[PDB]
Amino acid sequence: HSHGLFKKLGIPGPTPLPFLGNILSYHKGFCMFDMECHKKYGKVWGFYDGQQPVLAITDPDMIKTVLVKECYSVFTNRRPFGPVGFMKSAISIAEDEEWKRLRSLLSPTFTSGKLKEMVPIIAQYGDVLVRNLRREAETGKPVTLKDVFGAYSMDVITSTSFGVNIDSLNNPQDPFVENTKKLLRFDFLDPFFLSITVFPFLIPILEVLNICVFPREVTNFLRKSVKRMKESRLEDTQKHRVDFLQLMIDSQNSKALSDLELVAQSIIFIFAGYETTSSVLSFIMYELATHPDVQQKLQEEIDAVLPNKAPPTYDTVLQMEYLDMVVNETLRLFPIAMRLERVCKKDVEINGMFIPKGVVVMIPSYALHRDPKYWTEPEKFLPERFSKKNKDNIDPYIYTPFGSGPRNCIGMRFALMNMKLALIRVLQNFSFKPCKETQIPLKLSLGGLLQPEKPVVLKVESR
Amino acid sequence: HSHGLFKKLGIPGPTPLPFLGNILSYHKGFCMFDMECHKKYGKVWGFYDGQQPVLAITDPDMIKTVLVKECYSVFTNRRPFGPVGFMKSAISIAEDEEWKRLRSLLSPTFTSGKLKEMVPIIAQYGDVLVRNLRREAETGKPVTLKDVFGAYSMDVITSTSFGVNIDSLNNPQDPFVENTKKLLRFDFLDPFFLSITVFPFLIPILEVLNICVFPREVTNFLRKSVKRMKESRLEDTQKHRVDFLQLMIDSQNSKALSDLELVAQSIIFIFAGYETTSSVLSFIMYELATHPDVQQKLQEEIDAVLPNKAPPTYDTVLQMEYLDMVVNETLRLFPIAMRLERVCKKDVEINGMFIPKGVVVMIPSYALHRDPKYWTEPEKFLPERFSKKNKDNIDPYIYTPFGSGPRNCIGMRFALMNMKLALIRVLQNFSFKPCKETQIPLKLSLGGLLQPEKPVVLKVESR
Ligand SMILES: CC(C)c1nc(CN(C)C(=O)N[C@H](C(=O)N[C@@H](Cc2ccccc2)C[C@H](O)[C@H](Cc2ccccc2)NC(=O)OCc2cncs2)C(C)C)cs1
Ligand SMILES: CC(C)c1nc(CN(C)C(=O)N[C@H](C(=O)N[C@@H](Cc2ccccc2)C[C@H](O)[C@H](Cc2ccccc2)NC(=O)OCc2cncs2)C(C)C)cs1
Ligand code: HEM
Ligand code: HEM
Repeated sequence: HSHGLFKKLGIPGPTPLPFLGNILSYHKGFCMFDMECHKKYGKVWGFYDGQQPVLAITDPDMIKTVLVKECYSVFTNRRPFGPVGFMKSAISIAEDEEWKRLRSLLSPTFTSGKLKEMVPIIAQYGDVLVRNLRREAETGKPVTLKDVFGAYSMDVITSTSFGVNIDSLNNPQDPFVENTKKLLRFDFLDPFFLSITVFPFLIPILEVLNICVFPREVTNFLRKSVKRMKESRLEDTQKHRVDFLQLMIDSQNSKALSDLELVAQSIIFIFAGYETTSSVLSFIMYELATHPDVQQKLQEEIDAVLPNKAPPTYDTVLQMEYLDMVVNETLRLFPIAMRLERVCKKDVEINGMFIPKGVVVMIPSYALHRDPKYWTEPEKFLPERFSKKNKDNIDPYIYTPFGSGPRNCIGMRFALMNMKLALIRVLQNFSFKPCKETQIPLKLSLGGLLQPEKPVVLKVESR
Repeated sequence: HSHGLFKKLGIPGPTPLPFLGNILSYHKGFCMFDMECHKKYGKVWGFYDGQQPVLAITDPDMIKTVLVKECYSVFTNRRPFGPVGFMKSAISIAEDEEWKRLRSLLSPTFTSGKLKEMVPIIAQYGDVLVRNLRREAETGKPVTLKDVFGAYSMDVITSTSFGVNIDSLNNPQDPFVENTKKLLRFDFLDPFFLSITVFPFLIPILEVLNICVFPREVTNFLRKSVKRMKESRLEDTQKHRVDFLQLMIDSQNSKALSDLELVAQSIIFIFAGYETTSSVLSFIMYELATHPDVQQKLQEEIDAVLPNKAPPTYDTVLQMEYLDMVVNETLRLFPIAMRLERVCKKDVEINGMFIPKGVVVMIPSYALHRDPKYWTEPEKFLPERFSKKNKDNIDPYIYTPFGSGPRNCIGMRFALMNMKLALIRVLQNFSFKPCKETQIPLKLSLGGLLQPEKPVVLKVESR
């Protein structure tokens, strides 16, 4: 029984139960579990996900070692998370040289030049969003911001990546949004995902049964969508710009990117660009609404840089320090990650401490983001933390909302800009106010993914 | 999750953990678990073996109902205990009409007439045992009684059932004993049996992999042993007597008993007649040695009925009240059963209480045997409890060392006599004394089967 390993290495931790490990402790959300474990254990601890030994680490240097120094040699892959099917070839799930080949190929997608060619493309979509909101602005009833941001983010990602205008904004009952949000119902009171975290030995078996954590009732829709919208649809080059679709087409003809492998990456992009982007935007608006001085101070920058509702540009976006601070701050309090993780591929002693092969190393981002060692009054939302005159007191290995090292978020620059353009255009025309149903203080979901327990509703007013 | 059933019926019990149920409580042996649950819960309680709801019952009337009144209609089978292979056809494992057909056929094996024809057959074996013990009597060093009783019991059962003299007594390194004791290594610190009690949904899968809880490295030896010792070995009838082997041969020719089905029953008989018989005999000798007045009072009866070491007979055995009392008493304190169990086949309300389909009903014999409600000073060994003048204060449904109703021990009369003849012949020539390594007070095995934690060693002296 691999359960005696952490006591056998002198590493502290909560007592494992047979078979379950410590999974019962996720009863109050694992973020809480992490915070407790930090308070009580220190720099370093160990616990079990079923039989799977995880090792939490909090030392900055040790974190840098793992994420950056030894990524290529030792800590190269994340943990396998369940029965995955064809999606084994998605970049974020892919391991070692198959991942590195995919990384190398998709790296060029998000260069400042490729990015600045999206500035005008999104610009046209920000106009549609503005208009959508003005419609509810005129009505004056609570908005579920994920709905409006969702379709926005979907329209943005679909056009930037493939060239296709699916027009999600002008479509409430939209198949592309409706299918994509059903993709991961991750939940521990959901008897399925619990059981593969506990019992991952059933994984090999479910693969052979073509069972995915992804409803095939989704992946088939997305498979058919991308199927010939790559093929007979994009043909005569025609208006062909910077689209990752082509970058995967262009590097198929004259190494070698398969067809199902192509669909697989697209799904990663569609999901990231929809769910992640829209969740964060919803989190910032909640903060800006529960903090009006912050919302105003921002609206002032927005007009100070773009004189009286002027159209945003690449260079214009980067200039705005306070807008970057507001985004960074929300991401401090609401990390979509909530844990960074790497599988130990061979044996190592990192900075005077030994990790055996097969162990999962886990950085508890959520916890470290709220640690009194690094953060003054870490509970409070304080954008001023990220000002030019305070960001040196910030440790680059305690604050990583995008991960770090060679496996960090490939989408960082895209999402930052995409989110900011959305914000600018929105605050440039509207102000946001608390509602009667607005969950204050907002509690997070007890289960898996970082989401509100109650969906975010707020009042919208034009200026 | 079937875990809310017992609170949903208003039936008390220890709080189930997800997946595990209450199995963690078997940490101190389930007998202890039962006693606690009795003390604290009362007449009736519920707990979970994994997802499997067990219901413990202690009411005499309710017990009689289950074992006797509703056996045929409702409580007909025991629980499936793991991957079983060809042994699915063994009588004790067999369900419903397939079991009833087998019962009906093997019932006649143990009639007083069939039994009295074994009296002279065992008589010859008791002579060999006596001699074996006299050899260690002359040496004067601690005896492991299971060794001597084992070979005795093996010789008895093999000759009575098949007609074959395998001569286990005159053979230390005997394949028949050495293979048979490896048949069930039942244990909870044994990671295998634990996991199928918890996770019996893996059973269907292991069957298809020809995995038995019985080492095939045993069943193949026993399969080949019985294989042609039935066939070309027993041919010209020749000396053919009362042997169950023939009773299964005789009712194959001119319903219909298969060949692998034949081997299956034999294994049940060989095991019962070896392990059960020899364990009890070891338990009585421990009691008789830790209680010399009891050993003497018995030796007096033995000679009072059989004048100066006379040869025992059927009728002679039955007469001896005190010998029956000593056997009954040891069986009160050391039930080889330790729980009686039945699967609820359809819905029922037994005496004003409702049981849903699929629930296991369990009588906690070990516990009830040591209950102050029925037994004075139940901890103490007191044969006098079973005297003609006290046995009315004994409830036939609290004391069932052989089970009750149509599924009770088919071997009851055989084992009683076989054990008694062994005892008579032994005490008729020897006295038994505590040793320096004799575990006092003797503790039972924490795990599954009723066995000593330490093997029983005692000193033997001739008279
Ligand atoms: C006990 C343990 C298994 C648990 N972890 C969590 C939450 N945490 C911390 C995770 O790392 N959860 C994992 C995850 O999403 N890993 C991801 C890397 C990551 C980690 C944290 C934050 C951002 C990206 C890596 C996986 O390949 C996922 C799986 C996936 C694929 C398609 C659609 C949805 C999801 N693919 C992603 O690339 O998601 C798209 C994203 C892009 N950018 C941010 S998310 C999986 C186990 C779900 C809940 S339970
Ligand atoms: C949680 C639960 C599953 C557990 N129970 C126990 C102990 N108790 C109480 C049992 O009932 N244990 C069960 C058992 O042996 N059942 C038995 C009926 C019984 C019950 C109690 C006392 C005497 C006979 C019924 C099963 O068919 C066994 C299995 C077997 C087959 C060949 C060789 C060895 C074993 N077959 C028997 O007929 O054993 C031979 C015997 C004949 N007479 C007494 S034992 C199995 C689950 C092992 C440990 S863990
Ligand atoms: C605010 C929005 C986003 C946040 C906070 C975010 C955050 C992260 C984080 C924390 C990781 C894991 C890094 C690590 O383990 O070290 C990650 C991985 C990744 N993200 Fe994002 N992300 C966002 C948006 C996007 C977008 C828009 C895309 C592209 C469509 C994207 C694509 C990816 C990919 C492909 C990976 C896997 C990297 C690899 O394994 O090579 N993300 N993201
Ligand atoms: C002291 C010795 C023995 C004891 C205490 C004993 C006890 C028991 C008990 C308690 C049961 C279960 C009854 C129930 O669930 O109600 C049982 C079943 C059984 N015993 Fe025994 N037994 C002994 C010896 C033997 C012998 C020698 C044989 C035959 C070789 C035998 C054959 C069986 C069989 C076949 C069953 C299953 C009955 C059925 O399902 O039809 N036992 N025994």
